Amino acid sequence: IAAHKGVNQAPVPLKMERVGPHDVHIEMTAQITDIEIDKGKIYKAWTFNGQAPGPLVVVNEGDTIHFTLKNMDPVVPHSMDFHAVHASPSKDFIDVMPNKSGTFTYPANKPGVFMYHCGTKPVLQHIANGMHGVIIVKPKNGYPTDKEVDREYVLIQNEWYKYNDMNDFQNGVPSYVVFSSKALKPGDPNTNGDTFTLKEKPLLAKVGEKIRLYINNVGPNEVSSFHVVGTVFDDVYLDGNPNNHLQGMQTVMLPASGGAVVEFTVTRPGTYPIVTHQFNHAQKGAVAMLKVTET
Amino acid sequence: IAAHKGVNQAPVPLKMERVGPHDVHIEMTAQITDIEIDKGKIYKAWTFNGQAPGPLVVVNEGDTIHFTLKNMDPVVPHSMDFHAVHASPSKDFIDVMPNKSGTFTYPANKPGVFMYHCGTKPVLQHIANGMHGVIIVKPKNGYPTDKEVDREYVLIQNEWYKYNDMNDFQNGVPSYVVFSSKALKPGDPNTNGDTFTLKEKPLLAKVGEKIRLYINNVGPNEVSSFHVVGTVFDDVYLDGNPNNHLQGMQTVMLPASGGAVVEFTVTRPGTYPIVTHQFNHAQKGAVAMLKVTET
Amino acid sequence: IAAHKGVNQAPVPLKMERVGPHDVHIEMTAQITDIEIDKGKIYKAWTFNGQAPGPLVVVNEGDTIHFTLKNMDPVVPHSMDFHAVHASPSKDFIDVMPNKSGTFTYPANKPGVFMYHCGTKPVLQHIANGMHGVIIVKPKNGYPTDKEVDREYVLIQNEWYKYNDMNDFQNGVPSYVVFSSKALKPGDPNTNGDTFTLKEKPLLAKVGEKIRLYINNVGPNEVSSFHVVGTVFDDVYLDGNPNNHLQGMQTVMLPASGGAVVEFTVTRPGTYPIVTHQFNHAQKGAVAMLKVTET
Ligand SMILES: [Cu+2]
Ligand SMILES: [Cu+2]
Ligand SMILES: [Cu+2]
Ligand SMILES: [Cu+2]
Ligand SMILES: [Cu+2]
Ligand SMILES: [Cu+2]
Ligand SMILES: [Cu+2]
Ligand SMILES: [Cu+2]
Ligand SMILES: [Cu+2]
Ligand SMILES: [Cu+2]
Ligand SMILES: [Cu+2]
Ligand SMILES: [Cu+2]
Ligand SMILES: [Cu+2]
Ligand SMILES: [Cu+2]
Ligand SMILES: [Cu+2]
Ligand SMILES: [Cu+2]
Ligand SMILES: [Cu+2]
Ligand SMILES: [Cu+2]
Ligand SMILES: [Cu+2]
Ligand SMILES: [Cu+2]
Ligand SMILES: [Cu+2]
Ligand SMILES: [Cu+2]
Ligand SMILES: [Cu+2]
Ligand SMILES: [Cu+2]
Ligand SMILES: [Cu+2]
Ligand SMILES: [Cu+2]
Ligand SMILES: [Cu+2]
Repeated sequence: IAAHKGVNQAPVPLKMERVGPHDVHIEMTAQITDIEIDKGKIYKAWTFNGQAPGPLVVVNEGDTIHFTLKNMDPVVPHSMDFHAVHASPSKDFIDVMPNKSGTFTYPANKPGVFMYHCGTKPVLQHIANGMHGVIIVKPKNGYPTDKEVDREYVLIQNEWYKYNDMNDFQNGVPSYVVFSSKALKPGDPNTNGDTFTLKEKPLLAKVGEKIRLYINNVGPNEVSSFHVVGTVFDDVYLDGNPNNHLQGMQTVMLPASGGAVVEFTVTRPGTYPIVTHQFNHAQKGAVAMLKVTET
Repeated sequence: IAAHKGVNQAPVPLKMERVGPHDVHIEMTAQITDIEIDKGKIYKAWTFNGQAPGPLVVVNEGDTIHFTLKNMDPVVPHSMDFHAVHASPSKDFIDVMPNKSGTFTYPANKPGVFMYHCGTKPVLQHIANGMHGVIIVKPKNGYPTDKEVDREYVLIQNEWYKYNDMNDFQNGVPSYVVFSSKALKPGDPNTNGDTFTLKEKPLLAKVGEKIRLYINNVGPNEVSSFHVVGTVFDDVYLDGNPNNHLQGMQTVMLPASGGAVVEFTVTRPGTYPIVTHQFNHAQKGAVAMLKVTET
Repeated sequence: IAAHKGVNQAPVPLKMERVGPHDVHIEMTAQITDIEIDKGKIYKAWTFNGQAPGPLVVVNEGDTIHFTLKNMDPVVPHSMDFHAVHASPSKDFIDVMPNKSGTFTYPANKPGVFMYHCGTKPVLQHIANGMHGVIIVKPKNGYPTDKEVDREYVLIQNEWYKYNDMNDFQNGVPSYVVFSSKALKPGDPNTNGDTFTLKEKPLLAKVGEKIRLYINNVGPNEVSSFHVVGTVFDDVYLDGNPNNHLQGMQTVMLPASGGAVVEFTVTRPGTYPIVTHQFNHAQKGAVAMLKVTET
């Protein structure tokens, strides 16, 4: 895109604030940002806030979101679709023009680990170019296993294709499949979907801990066979809804846009790979590491 | 196929009648019918009754089906496999020759949303060319959420490939992925698997309604990540069996041949896309619309 | 691989023995063995024990496994990852050099139907070349439906690609997708993943029986839509964990590495195909048969 040549918009922090017991303001950008998706490979991503996947959003069950999108893209319209919410797509997930802002309000009444993404046609193009993310809605009554959890992280799986190539997006295999982590607490890593960062800078944990991962596979196109090497999931909640409770899974199948909360124990010191078990995708980037130490 | 050149057999209505408290007659055709699968694109489909997917069948749990296939195809044998039933495949899902009929009887003792299809080798060829459909078996005791449902429709996802091309069927990506709707009550739409009809003529509903969809992904080859934009599934029953109850799903993964009953609330007026969230497939046709109005 | 030219190591039996109430020794080989994967097609597989998938392992919930791998491969290192166990991957699933042995100990505390495989980088290469299998962990308290089961077998789904071709492994469609069966009791068949053996020599059962299948789809890359023609699954336990209980499924979606215990009744004499319902994969080999007789 001629108006994107040379564009590299610095990442802008997510802006959130609570404005009532059940009401939260969120402000995001749509912006054009170079991201190194594999060593030596820059993708001029279409993004929320200069991250791909975008920044993590966390709300409480029952919160109404008053969402603003500020479109920094000089030429392409963008929009926002939160899978968490009940909304009229043709009124509430509509386009914001270049250099404009739009505000939309809708309720998050369901707990879970939801995808968000740009909803502008062609949606495949906007997703594939980077405009995806996760919103977590915390359940009012928690999860039954909350008390057993020692540590938690968020992981997101995505694919990358040939740059802005719709033929490839629709017909081709992914060039890369990747994990990213988005921070829940200070100190947590916050990374973009790339083939290497979570190998070089593993997630951390201690021996004996029960680890919770909030996970979502945002696609655009593939399903995920999510697995932690050297463990078994003690408990899984599909889509992060507490009622959708499975036990003792080795591998959790996630549809495109599918989420889960998974929990597992790391019993020994060492480094534990985290994969999609579709190993063509793992080979093409989708392996993260978890480094478990006596500390 | 030389004997299919110029063949375009007019659609024939499904014939059903109840013949006892637990016994139902069904008569279908196998026939060769031109269907416009995308604008300007005619596929000379292999079909049940001149529809692809075929006509909807609905029975009650515990019904024995006395099924007749009348094969109108001038040269290819065809057969019928109902996933609802318990049957001997090598006696009961056998071939009917051109210009002949066959009658087979078997019981539907399980509730749910089942695929049916032609079972003639190579099965991939017969499925891919159009010979798939849905049979709904209504549970004797209903679903626990029946009383909350305001309106219902049936949707079916399928793919289309390069015409009668086995190499493509086995090795290629789909050319189109599509939704169709099949009528449960008078007035409901009844459409074929195409890229456009359910965009141009959305399904209808009113503001505030809880909508039930009976869905099946008949393939032949892909899995589906079924999602309604602007809502969350309140309740999902996998395969339509009442016991397989999930809550609060954003997206339901369906295997090839997989079914579900899903229920969701539309809270605001507007048009709500219905997709598979594998967006390469959505781009290639698999988006239907639901138009929600104050009436 | 130059050092694999002309290598065809005769299959070696799995060695197992119990050494305490909760402790079991297992000894396997890594070895290079020609397997006929389709008629006329030899694949010089990388294997455990000269089988691909490898030999079946069955332990009890709560058993600690003291596992030895004897690497017979003249030039490539190999390793073992059991999805059943809790282990440190970087200490316990490490490489064994050519012509060496390694011993690793870890506990199987979760019931189910778990994949095992070689864990040597690149893992895709080692899996794709044949180094996969199943370990069954029997639940201490059984399954609630145990008393209804008349007969049982183990099936495994895998793919085969172009020989040792990483480009194909990562980017190409499978050349074959296959089922194998691994023996639970004397007399049961024990076969390799090929396109034909379970067609020519169907699994056997009697009319009226309830059949349990322990199934795993080891991939490397595809998901499976597992279905038995002419029946419906009465009961399904995802990953073989008794708590993950579904009823009345027509088709069970399995992720890559995903397992299940499925149970179904065969009501009439005849031959019942067993498929993945992704029919491109079925066409490419993944159909087994079950022959049901009055005896
Ligand atoms: Cu309040
Ligand atoms: Cu506000
Ligand atoms: Cu956009
Ligand atoms: Cu979406
Ligand atoms: Cu792919
Ligand atoms: Cu702890
Ligand atoms: Cu593992
Ligand atoms: Cu574990
Ligand atoms: Cu539970
Ligand atoms: Cu009666
Ligand atoms: Cu009759
Ligand atoms: Cu046919
Ligand atoms: Cu079928
Ligand atoms: Cu495909
Ligand atoms: Cu209502
Ligand atoms: Cu949505
Ligand atoms: Cu909803
Ligand atoms: Cu329930
Ligand atoms: Cu004991
Ligand atoms: Cu020992
Ligand atoms: Cu190996
Ligand atoms: Cu594994
Ligand atoms: Cu494939
Ligand atoms: Cu019996
Ligand atoms: Cu069937
Ligand atoms: Cu059955
Ligand atoms: Cu149950």
